[PDB]
Amino acid sequence: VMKALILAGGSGERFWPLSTPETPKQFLKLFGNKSLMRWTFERVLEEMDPKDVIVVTHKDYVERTKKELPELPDENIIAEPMKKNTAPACFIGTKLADDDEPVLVLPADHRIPDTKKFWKTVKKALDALEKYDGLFTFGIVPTRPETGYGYIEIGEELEEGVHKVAQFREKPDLETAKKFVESGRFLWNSGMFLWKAREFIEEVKVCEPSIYENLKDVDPRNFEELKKAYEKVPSISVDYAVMEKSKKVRVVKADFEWSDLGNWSSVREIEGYTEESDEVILVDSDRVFVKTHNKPIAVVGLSDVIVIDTPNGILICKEEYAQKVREVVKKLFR
Amino acid sequence: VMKALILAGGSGERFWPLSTPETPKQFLKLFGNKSLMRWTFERVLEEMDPKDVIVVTHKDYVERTKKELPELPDENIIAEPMKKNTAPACFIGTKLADDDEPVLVLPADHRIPDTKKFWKTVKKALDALEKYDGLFTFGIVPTRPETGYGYIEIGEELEEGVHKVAQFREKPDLETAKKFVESGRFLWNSGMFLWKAREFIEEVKVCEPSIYENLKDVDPRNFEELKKAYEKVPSISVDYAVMEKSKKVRVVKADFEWSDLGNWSSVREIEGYTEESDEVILVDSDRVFVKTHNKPIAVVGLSDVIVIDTPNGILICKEEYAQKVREVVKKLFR
Ligand SMILES: O=P(O)(O)O[C@H]1O[C@H](CO)[C@@H](O)[C@H](O)[C@@H]1O
Ligand SMILES: O=P(O)(O)O[C@H]1O[C@H](CO)[C@@H](O)[C@H](O)[C@@H]1O
Ligand SMILES: [Mg+2]
Ligand SMILES: [Mg+2]
Repeated sequence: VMKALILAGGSGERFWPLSTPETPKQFLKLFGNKSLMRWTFERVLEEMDPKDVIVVTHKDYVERTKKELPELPDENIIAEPMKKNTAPACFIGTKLADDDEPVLVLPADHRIPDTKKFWKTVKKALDALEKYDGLFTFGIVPTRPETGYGYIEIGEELEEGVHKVAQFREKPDLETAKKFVESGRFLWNSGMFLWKAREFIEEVKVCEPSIYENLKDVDPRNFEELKKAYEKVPSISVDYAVMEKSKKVRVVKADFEWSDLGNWSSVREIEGYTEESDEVILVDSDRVFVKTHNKPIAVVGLSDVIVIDTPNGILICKEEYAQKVREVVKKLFR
Repeated sequence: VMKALILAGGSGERFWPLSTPETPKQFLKLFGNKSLMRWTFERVLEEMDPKDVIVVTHKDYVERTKKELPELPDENIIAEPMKKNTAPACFIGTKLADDDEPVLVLPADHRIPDTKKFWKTVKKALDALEKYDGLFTFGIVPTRPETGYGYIEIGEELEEGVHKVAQFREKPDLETAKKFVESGRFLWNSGMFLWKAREFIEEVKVCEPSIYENLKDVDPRNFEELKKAYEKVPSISVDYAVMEKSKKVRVVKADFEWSDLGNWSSVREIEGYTEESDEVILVDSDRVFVKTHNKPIAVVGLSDVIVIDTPNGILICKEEYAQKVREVVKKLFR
């Protein structure tokens, strides 16, 4: 008896020109001709009955979610009145479980190719959840001082493979993040969580009452009642709202390869640089990532660059600047 | 009276992806809505009759030249059976003039916007030719240690702006070029020439017998006789064949703006770098030259780059590597 809560992700802005302007990243078909969301759903269905899966998402994306995920019952798509970030989404989705029921909370727009190792780790977390309670995170070994992740300080070994969390720090500044990675005492928050419904609801009561007092009585399926509640409700992530403040966080180490697919460089990391061919010509150019559309692309005198050609536009991006495609979209659709 | 010889060698590898094998550089409408050659022709027609204009070019470009230059008689286009650079084209075109007729020799693929100052300079050269004899060049004031140009050392002043050439040095290396520009005593060779027909021909006898012996008696309007004769003729520019060796080179200073339009960078130099707009989005990118086709182009974290989008393909080039675009064509040509 478990529920799985799939959270709509944010914008596909950093994947321009593949991405149409406001389209959520979770709909991108970056691999195997299926959306990030679809692969996520299929990973969940490996062990779960679709009736036990909830997608909490903005109302605009409901119809396309139905289409991506025909196996999901319609009643299991909770349409949000507006974008309030993950804490209110978590709350309303979690409220649909029984008090004593675990809820696996998953972003829609990550990539985890080994679905068996994924479930291996989730089963270890479920067993640990039974023994220790608390809010469970899944930690990845950090390879860089990334400033858009949360950092989980590994605390006392509850048992082999499962630790308390000395502290949770969401999106530290660069110099803080450097020191974390350099200490060896931290893992990256993979952005997925596990908790028993009741226990998370009470942590929100304590941690962020503004959400709890307004949603506690709300029927998530009744849009009108949700819309009124959500206006009184603050926009904030679960990480800041709850994780950074809770006294009972636990971490398990991820048994699996993972990515949040932050930008075009994330994609290159997975597929590799592009080789020369009849469509990709490289003269004095190393470490290029090129996606051709309908014609040859030649790159001369430049290394460490991303070139993406689609009917919507062409991006030519110095690798280390891949985050700034956000700014391209700001200028293009203002 | 006077002959004009337009040399149409049909380079264009460096203007990929705009140029093609069938549309070399001289046919590109880079400026205005006319080709480089057409502007050149119109420049010449400001003072001369089409009857007195000769185009020397590879057979493959002949019918397109006729379309480009409809005022030119069909016999004023001399079809070359194969490319052998400027020295033999010079010889065969100059053979069509009478012995003491001046021949004005012009590249088809350069750009000189001020046609009146052009002719001011040419008339000054004709006056000097009539007084002093010899082979005339048109010298441009250098602004950089360009290694692809010939350099003309300024000798004794015969007349205001008319000098004997003390030495002509074709395509010196970077160090030497630097010293020539630093000295203040050298002009760039513009690739244009003026001579009396017989004097030039005789000058090739001494300087490059290989060209004179095999072409002296050949009628350039006999394609079959010309094909034979061309087989034994070296491929060599007039600058290496004759200008570096002759003891009777004169130079006139150019009263006018000129460019050889060597590569895409040369076009930017004329038109300027590209402004941000609805179709050119620039994020942390300075000094970019972008030509769009049908969609927006974004350049992120990159400066001093050239990006050309055409139906035939996309070029992305670091500016200082503009010359190596030719290798793209070589690579697509197997
Ligand atoms: O909402 P965001 O910016 O995508 O961050 C969330 O996901 C990260 C992993 O993708 C985590 O590292 C963060 O802690 C957080 O849970
Ligand atoms: O063969 P190239 O590369 O076109 O060089 C010729 O033209 C140059 C001017 O463009 C001159 O600078 C050279 O001296 C030569 O006349
Ligand atoms: Mg996220
Ligand atoms: Mg030339």
